Formats: sequence, structure tokens, C-alpha cells
Amino acid sequence: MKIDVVTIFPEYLQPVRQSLPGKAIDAGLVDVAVHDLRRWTHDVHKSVDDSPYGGGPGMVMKPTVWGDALDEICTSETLLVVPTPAGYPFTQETAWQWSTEDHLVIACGRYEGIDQRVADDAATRMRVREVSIGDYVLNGGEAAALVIIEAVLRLVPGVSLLEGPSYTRPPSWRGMDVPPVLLSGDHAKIAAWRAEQSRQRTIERRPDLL
Amino acid sequence: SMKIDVVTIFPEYLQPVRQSLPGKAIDAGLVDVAVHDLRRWTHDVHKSVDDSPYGGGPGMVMKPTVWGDALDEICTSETLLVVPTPAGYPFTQETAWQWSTEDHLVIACGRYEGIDQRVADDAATRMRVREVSIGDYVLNGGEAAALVIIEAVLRLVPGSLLEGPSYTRPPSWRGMDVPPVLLSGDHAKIAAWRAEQSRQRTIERRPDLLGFDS
Ligand SMILES: Oc1ccccc1-c1ccno1
Ligand SMILES: Oc1ccccc1-c1ccno1
Repeated sequence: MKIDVVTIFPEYLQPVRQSLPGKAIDAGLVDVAVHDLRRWTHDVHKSVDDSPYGGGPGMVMKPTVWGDALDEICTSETLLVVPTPAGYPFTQETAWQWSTEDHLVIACGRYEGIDQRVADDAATRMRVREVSIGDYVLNGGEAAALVIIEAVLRLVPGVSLLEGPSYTRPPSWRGMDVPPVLLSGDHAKIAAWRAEQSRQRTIERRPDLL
Repeated sequence: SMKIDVVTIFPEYLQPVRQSLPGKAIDAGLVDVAVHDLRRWTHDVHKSVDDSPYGGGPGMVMKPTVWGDALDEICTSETLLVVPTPAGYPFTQETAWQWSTEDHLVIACGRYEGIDQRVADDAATRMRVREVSIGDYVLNGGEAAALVIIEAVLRLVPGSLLEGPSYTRPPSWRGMDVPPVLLSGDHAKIAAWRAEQSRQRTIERRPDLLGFDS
């Protein structure tokens, strides 16, 4: 798989690309490349955004700049991923789907957004996915890109209910004992205990899942 | 001011918190972010932070001893201890607003399969603890979730409906025109078109926000 990320903060994505198992680059299973959006600016001031039509605060990212960047980086086989607060939800099922893609391009924009014509144009010749990673507001798409890259790549070979509490040694620590059932050697009972713990925690923390 | 401490076995991975939205806040002195290598609190020759799970199962669980010593040093009774976990309460914008007024956040970055539950339990006897999920997908570790939480919280520090499409110059591009209403300068018609766009988009992409089935 090849992942290209386009961003005005290239340094942001550098630790996740040097994260990968050398054995998976050398085997050609994966490659992550980060591109500075300012490579495709037209002016000496390297402008990437401009005032929104119709008024309002902030700035909107320029279609001419983004258009040139995606023209260079994308092909007809590309899945173009655009993080946005107004996106469809990114889920584990999404990550599974994208994990079998040959080429992901992630376009990182600011909160106010990329001119809509960029995605609209791109969608006439490639698959485009606008996605949100949760219901909170980030200043830009970079952190969302990190989350997406991590969730997708750990599903690439070689790279419900909530889970209940886990425990390891020592059996007693600061007055708290590991639940004795976990040391019982009754593995049917352990499974049933864990199921009840999951039920209780899901009720408490994520009743939406029920 | 706000202090954020992050504890992790991958301190270099938290470097994206620099020269950025959080970087700007740091350099403006509105926040101090310190990153701590958890292995600093081991005494093992191999600096071991994990062990096999009691009761069975795949993978490893982070040892409570190391975490206990780390949090003993870093946290006070006033600390909000944040623990990213797939089994957490949802971290939302409301959460971000709430934490934006905290004096001290400590974020404990764990492995996916998790930190021994007694760490959070012990911490809760002397400080507030919040175990949170940032979304329904699986990360390998808490580090990316820490970066998301830091960014969401810091932009709110002093110092419904989906957003519809936005546009900027030029008014025609590749034969695609900006919707004429946006060029018209009529605040009322612009407000109405934008509301209608947001409605179509929320219904299509996030029907849950308006109280419909997914
Ligand atoms: O807040 C954002 C700004 C830009 C791009 C994406 C986001 C976002 C927020 C939540 N998920 O994605
Ligand atoms: O998958 C994870 C692993 C470790 C810590 C946190 C997470 C997580 C996933 C979603 N929200 O948080």
C-alpha cells in the first residue's frame, strides 16, 4: 500500500512514517510519503487560503492550489480521503475497507475547509471519501490523518460490547487483588465473568452500543 | 496557564505536538507540554513495562507497578488523569470544553490491550480519573488519541448541524461555479442557503445528530 499525505504541516506526519517496521518497507507492503502543500502554490507569498464567498470567519483553502496538488499525486486508482468535521463517520469497518487499497491520498485541510469544488472535481475521476473521526473540533485535518493512518495500517498484515478490565502481575498491588476467578483455571467461568464485566461497562460507558 | 504531562513508551511519537496549533499555544506560553518516557520508572535491566494477562487472552498488559510509580511522581490531588482507551466514555466537544479550564492534565498512553485496571482504580483514590475513547476504531496505542485530545482542548483555552460546503476565489474553476447566492451579498438569502445545505448534509451523513436512525 502507498499513502500520500498532503499538508501545510509536513513535520507533523514525520514520526508516524518513521514508525513503520523496516521489514515492511523493504518488502514493499507499505510506503508513507508526506508532501508540503506549499509546493503547489502559485505566488511568492505561498498562499494556500483565501476569504470565504458569502462572508464569515476564517479562511477557505484555495481550489487552484489543491487542484494542482491532487492532479500530480492522484491517479484513477486513488482513494482520496478528506478529513472534515462534516464527514461521514470513520469507523473500524471503514479502516478494514481501506486496508486493502493500493493507494490512499489524505488531504489535510483547516477547520473552515477546502473549497468544495476540489472534492467535487476529484470525484468525477476517482473515489473520494469525506470523513470525521469523532464529534470534537480540531483546528486542522493533520491529527485526524494520524488516527486514520494508524487504524488502517495496523490492519495491513505485517505492519458490540466494550472490553472489560485487564490484570497482570503482581496478584496483589496497593491493597487491590486480581479477581480470584482469573486465577481459578475454570476457563468457561472466566469467559462468563468477562462477558458480565463487558455488559456492565458497556451499560455504564456506552449505552448507545445497546 | 495549563500544564499537560504525557506519559508514554514512545516519547518521540508525541513530537507532532510541536510547531502547530499546540505549538503556537506552547510558544505563546498558554500551555506547557511535557512528555515522559514511562521506562524512566522501571528498575528492570530490560526496562519491562508489560506482562501476560491473568485469566488468559492475547497480547500483554502494562504492569501496574511502573505506572503507579510514574503517576505518583507526576500527579497531584488536583490533576485530571486522562486515560485513552477503546473502552472509555466518549470524548466529545463538551468534554473538550470542560477540560479547557483545567490547571493540570496528565495523559497516560497505554497499549491497546491495556493498562492493568488497578492503576486507574488506585489513582481514583486521590485524583479525578477519566477513561475516554476518541472514536470507534482501533489504535495500536493511546499516543494518537493524546494528540487529538490535546488539539481539541487547547484550541478552546482562553488565548447539531454539520458545516456545509465553503468556497473561495475564483468564482468559476474548471467550469464549476460558486453558487450564485454566495456572490449576491444578500446576508439573508446566504444564511438560508447555508442552512439548507447543512440540513441536506446532516441528514445524509450524520442523521444521528438530528435524532434519526443510522
Ligand atoms: O476539526 C477538523 C478540522 C479539519 C479536518 C478534520 C476535522 C475533524 C474533526 C473531527 N474529525 O475530523
Ligand atoms: O485503540 C486504542 C488503544 C490504546 C488507547 C486508546 C485507544 C483508542 C481507540 C479509540 N479511542 O482510544
